Amino acid sequence: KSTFLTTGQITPEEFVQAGDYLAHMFPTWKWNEESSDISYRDFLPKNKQFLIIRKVPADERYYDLYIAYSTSYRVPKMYIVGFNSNGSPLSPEQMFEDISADYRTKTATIEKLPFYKNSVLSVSIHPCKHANVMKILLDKVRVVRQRRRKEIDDSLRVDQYLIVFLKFITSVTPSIQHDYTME
Repeated sequence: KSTFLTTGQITPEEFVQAGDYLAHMFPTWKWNEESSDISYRDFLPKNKQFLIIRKVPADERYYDLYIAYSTSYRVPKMYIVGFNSNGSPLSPEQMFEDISADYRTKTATIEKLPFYKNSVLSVSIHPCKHANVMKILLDKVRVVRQRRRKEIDDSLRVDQYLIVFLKFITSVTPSIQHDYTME
């Protein structure tokens, strides 16, 4: 029915599914709570607009990572907000230091969190080629399970989509200390 292993793309309903699972397997990740500061999208539940993780350490530095849903590319899109140890907001050229050079120059931009009425500067990873990446990563995971089994139902389910997405993001943000381990 779903073509997500074929397209690397998710629907809004599937985004919510993968988010719930991510929030379950890793409770450091939480859905947004309802707030008047939030610019709501009609195509998502009010309490399931975007995913938040708080103060992930770097190097000191700390990051709030946000996972929103890109409607144009039907993929998740990430936003990072950095802070110094004293809690002072980091600067765009500081935040660029914590992003892989090659991937930084090609995908990263500075913009406010689009889901907040109140302006909060962040670094935006453009999701232009996320679908192609996920398409490859999901099938690669499948091969690993295929080899592990050999000692078809090895393909992942869609609510596991975001964990694969985060494993991808972690590689692009190495200094940010978060990792996602399964099996």
